[PDB]
Amino acid sequence: EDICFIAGIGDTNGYGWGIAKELSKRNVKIIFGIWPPVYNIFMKNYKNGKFDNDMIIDKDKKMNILDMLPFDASFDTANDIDETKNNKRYNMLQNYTIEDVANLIHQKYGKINMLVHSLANAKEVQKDLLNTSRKGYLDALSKSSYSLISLCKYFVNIMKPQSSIISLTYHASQKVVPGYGGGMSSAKAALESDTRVLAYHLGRNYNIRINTISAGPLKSFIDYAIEYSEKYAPLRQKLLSTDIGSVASFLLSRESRAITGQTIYVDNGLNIMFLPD
Amino acid sequence: EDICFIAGIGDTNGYGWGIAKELSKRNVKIIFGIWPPVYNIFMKNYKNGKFDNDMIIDKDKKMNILDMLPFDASFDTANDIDEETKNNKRYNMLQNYTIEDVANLIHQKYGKINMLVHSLANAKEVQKDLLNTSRKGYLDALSKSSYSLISLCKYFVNIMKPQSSIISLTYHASQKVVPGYGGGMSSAKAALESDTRVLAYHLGRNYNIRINTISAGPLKSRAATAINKTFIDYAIEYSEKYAPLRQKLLSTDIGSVASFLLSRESRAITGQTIYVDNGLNIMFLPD
Ligand SMILES: NC(=O)c1ccc[n+]([C@@H]2O[C@H](COP(=O)([O-])OP(=O)(O)OC[C@H]3O[C@@H](n4cnc5c(N)ncnc54)[C@H](O)[C@@H]3O)[C@@H](O)[C@H]2O)c1
Ligand SMILES: NC(=O)c1ccc[n+]([C@@H]2O[C@H](COP(=O)([O-])OP(=O)(O)OC[C@H]3O[C@@H](n4cnc5c(N)ncnc54)[C@H](O)[C@@H]3O)[C@@H](O)[C@H]2O)c1
Ligand SMILES: O=c1oc2cc(O)ccc2cc1Oc1ccc(Cl)cc1O
Ligand SMILES: O=c1oc2cc(O)ccc2cc1Oc1ccc(Cl)cc1O
Repeated sequence: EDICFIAGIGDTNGYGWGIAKELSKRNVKIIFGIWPPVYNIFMKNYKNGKFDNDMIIDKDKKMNILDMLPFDASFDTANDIDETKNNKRYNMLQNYTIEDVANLIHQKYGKINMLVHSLANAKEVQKDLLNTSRKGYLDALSKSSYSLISLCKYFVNIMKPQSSIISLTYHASQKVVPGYGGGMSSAKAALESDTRVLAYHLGRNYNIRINTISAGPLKSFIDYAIEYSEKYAPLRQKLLSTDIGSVASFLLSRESRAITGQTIYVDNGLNIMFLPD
Repeated sequence: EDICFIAGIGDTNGYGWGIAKELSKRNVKIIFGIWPPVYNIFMKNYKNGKFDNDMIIDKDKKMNILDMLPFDASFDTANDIDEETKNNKRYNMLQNYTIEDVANLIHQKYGKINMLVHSLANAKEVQKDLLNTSRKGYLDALSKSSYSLISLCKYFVNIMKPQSSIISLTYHASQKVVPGYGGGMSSAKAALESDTRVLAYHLGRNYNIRINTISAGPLKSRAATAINKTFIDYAIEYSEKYAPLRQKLLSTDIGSVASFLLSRESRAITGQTIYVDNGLNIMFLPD
């Protein structure tokens, strides 16, 4: 049976949740990686039932969450944590680096076969690119782009061949979105290019596929993008996290065995438009 | 329960058959639109059980085919059919094979459908390089391989439900140079990819219908064999050697992607060119 690790979830309002919901329809067991400083809050809400309605799949089943672990996309191995290890919101948690999480999952449940990268972080997102600092820019690339490579590097060892990996990206990488600042656009451009390069390496070496989903806006600026999307997209339906979810589910399955290295647009077709009318 | 019209089947060796086969797996009802030059041959083969192995899905399941209809994408309506064709040895016994007539016929027999597959192409002069292609040959390719999609849409949107879905097939020669892909096929695929976007806007806004195109890798179909002056064997060997995924590309690999795009699982994807080619398109330098 199938296990998917979803790295980067903090609530039920984002892409990771909708991806988890849809995979659950196929009886995929889900492991969530949750950013350590929001990990306890998430567990609290979880235990207090807050996510119960959100976990309902259909008349018969709820989401099968196999586990929830603290996961920090900033840290490749235990050797990379600087005071931080003993910071307020870190010191009651352990084994949350990328390598530690891979070891932990493998120790508890063996090999997995689906991997979802769903994280993005830029401390200076509100600053436009031209006014972004080196530190802010590199922090964005580290958390939002390198973390994909590191994820792949450490998880391939614990995946079955014919496994499949996806990440999330955004069209600001390819066309100008004023407001998507702080190097997030740069991060997405690097993420999309790396998906190809990773596709070559993982494909030839391991028979593992990797693709990325370029999603439309979901409020998880965003008010403008959502308004503009809903007014001008070819399809005028509301974009749902589960719309991204079902596409992810397909890319993560053997149904898409011949697709790799692609950026797939799931955005009601908004990306095809030039001139709004 | 879903009905799909697949335009462009001649045998079991192409993408149309693989798409049919994968749609059947999902209990979609499939109607074949078959070019009249090959229609009788196909039916005879079918009726003599020659396709029986080919219809085997798995150890317990076989394809089920709702209907098989003569179909020629050159002709929009009956008034477009030239006398010579109308009286030709392979067409003269056939009827309701224009784009408009086949749409009417399907509607009359089965009601509204919800899935449409364009899986055809033609170019008289494919063996010539573009620079040496005649005006007539170039326009033949565009008419048959590209405009046909537009017209299929115009007539079928009236026999389709909202939230229905349309796909066609294209090839990466539209975007990057593949020298042997001549006669304006490259041009035709470029137009088809652009038209897919323009059509997605119109169909999405006015009808809530989606359209996408699948850019497939090489497959040794009858029509791919037509290309050599061999072209497809080179294409296939090259793909199997240099693609990220080094496995044989099957028609059913395209078929399960088509099935996904045609289903409501892809409701937020439209206007897109989706590559199903083991990743070959992402390569610059073949190691
Ligand atoms: N929401 C949109 O409008 C939009 C559009 C296109 C693409 N995307 C992409 O979708 C993905 C998910 O975003 P979302 O909108 O679902 O938000 P989300 O909250 O559901 O998920 C993103 C998660 O990343 C987590 N995170 C941040 N730093 C981390 C770290 N270093 N280690 C581990 N986790 C960390 C955050 O806690 C956050 O929960 C992102 O990659 C984003 O770029 C979003
Ligand atoms: N085989 C490949 O390597 C390749 C690669 C990428 C894309 N494609 C595309 O896939 C689609 C199917 O091609 P294939 O390779 O499966 O070849 P094919 O022989 O299976 O399909 C061509 C079919 O279209 C039919 N046809 C041709 N002209 C027609 C017309 N005037 N009206 C009605 N039917 C007509 C032919 O009878 C034939 O059955 C085409 O659009 C092609 O360009 C093929
Ligand atoms: O999850 C996010 O987390 C973030 C964290 C940050 O600090 C800055 C931006 C993001 C963006 C994030 O997602 C986005 C939301 C909306 C759009 Cl249109 C695109 C996105 O990439
Ligand atoms: O369907 C076709 O129909 C044709 C009809 C013609 O008259 C000439 C070429 C084709 C090619 C056709 O399909 C292809 C086959 C192989 C590749 Cl790599 C690309 C293709 O588009």
